[PDB]
Amino acid sequence: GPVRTPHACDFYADGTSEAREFATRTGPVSGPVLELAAGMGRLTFPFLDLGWEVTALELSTSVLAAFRKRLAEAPADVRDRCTLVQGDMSAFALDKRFGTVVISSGSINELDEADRRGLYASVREHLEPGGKFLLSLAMSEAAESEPLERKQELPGGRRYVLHVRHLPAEEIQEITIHPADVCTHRRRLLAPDQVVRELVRSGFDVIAQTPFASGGAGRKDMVLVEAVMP
Amino acid sequence: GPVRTPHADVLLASVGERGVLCDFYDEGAAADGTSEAREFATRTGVSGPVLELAAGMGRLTFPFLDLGWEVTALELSTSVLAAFRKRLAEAPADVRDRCTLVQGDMSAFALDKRFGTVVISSGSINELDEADRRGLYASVREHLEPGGKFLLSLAMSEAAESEPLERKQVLHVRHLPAEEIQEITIHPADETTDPFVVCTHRRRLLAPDQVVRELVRSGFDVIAQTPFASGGAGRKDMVLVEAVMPG
Ligand SMILES: Nc1ncnc2c1ncn2[C@@H]1O[C@H](C[C@@H](N)CC[C@H](N)C(=O)O)[C@@H](O)[C@H]1O
Ligand SMILES: Nc1ncnc2c1ncn2[C@@H]1O[C@H](C[C@@H](N)CC[C@H](N)C(=O)O)[C@@H](O)[C@H]1O
Repeated sequence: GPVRTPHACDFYADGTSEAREFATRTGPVSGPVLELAAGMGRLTFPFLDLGWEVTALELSTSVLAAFRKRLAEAPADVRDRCTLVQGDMSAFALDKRFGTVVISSGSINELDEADRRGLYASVREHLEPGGKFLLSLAMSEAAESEPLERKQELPGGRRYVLHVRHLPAEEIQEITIHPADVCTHRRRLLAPDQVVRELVRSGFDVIAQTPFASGGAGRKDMVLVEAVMP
Repeated sequence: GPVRTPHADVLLASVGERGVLCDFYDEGAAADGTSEAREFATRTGVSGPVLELAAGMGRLTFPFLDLGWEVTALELSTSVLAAFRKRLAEAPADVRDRCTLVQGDMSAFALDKRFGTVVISSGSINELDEADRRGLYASVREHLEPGGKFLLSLAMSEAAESEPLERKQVLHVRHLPAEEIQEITIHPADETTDPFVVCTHRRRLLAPDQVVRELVRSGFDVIAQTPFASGGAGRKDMVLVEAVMPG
């Protein structure tokens, strides 16, 4: 069913800039790239334009058909560089390994906690040694802000100072679309720091976290996370 | 080892050698909830047996027992149950006999008994990840009698207390708090002391409204949510949630 918000029928771009941010933090890419939950190629087409060879993994049959149709419209050199694969980013086996594994924010926020461990484990099995796992992650106002530290003085007779902070971990992005004269959606919104803690917990060293602007200009509303297997 | 907080980092540099970094839940030279217990009592008003989940060493249980309540207290840790059993042995035989102690996992438990009231505290539900909480909710449903209540206390952070900020554009967007990490750093008000022990800890801190969404999704009707102060006065730092099975 639909979500009845406080101000309420449910609600259900260009990846050139986001794609380039990925290309900056990989450097030179010897070998094919695995993109997880590729959708209809919002990022995959920009990746192919960088000359990459991409294996694009997507769960939906319907979304795959849209992707395949788009590929048929592309020049032969583009299409020839894209291998489409039906699969589940939280649990896949292609038997092959890759120098680079890529996932966008819209995709990782699709997975709950247990499914994310599925994802992390699967990526470990598909990275060649010295391989790079790259993630973009949306960063909310709360996730970017320094947490407000609270102080309290407390006795017993021995006096103590208690400091408390609250670190962002997960929010819900709630939407209400409106004819200005009733559409609705709640989605998960992980703090990049949360995903990074999860990455470390699951085996990775996180070597860089670079904020960037998704649309290539203005406020930096995303983070590129580079993770590697030690 | 322990969580090395930003404030801990700078203290330990500034203290040189007197300084030791510890987690709050270990070597601890550093419990009363008669007021939280009263919030529960105030929102029950009782027919029969009460199930208390993750009862710990009875910080709420003993207060409940003092009200005439028959309490089943469920706890996972055997050492904690041992310490509960000791306290319960030093208690008047009227208190001692209205208390049943059971070892169990509040995420997947099963008793040969149903209850008019089931209670859990914030400290406790935040013990559980998302999957385990679903296990909790399902298990609780199975232990409620017709018309029985599930009562939860939930700590409420500043971000959880605020009305989420909107950005009108018409497009209404809100970011609702779901889960935070509560991070503490505790040290003596002095600086000498010796040893200078800095105590840190990180725990899960769910938004009361997130738990409410989760309860509703699990098949409960949430029929009230009441903010209250855990120290009977000051900022209301806690919410009392009441849930029932729709009949
Ligand atoms: N478990 C899963 N495995 C693989 N793909 C998934 C899974 N769950 C959801 N998806 C897909 O993840 C995608 C998420 C979308 N936001 C599209 C992302 C796409 N990279 C884009 O930029 O538009 C959808 O295309 C879903 O069909
Ligand atoms: N899965 C579980 N089932 C039952 N008890 C648990 C579980 N996980 C943790 N605990 C206990 O939950 C308690 C949490 C504590 N904050 C104590 C709660 C107690 N009501 C008090 O106010 O002191 C500890 O006693 C843990 O041993």
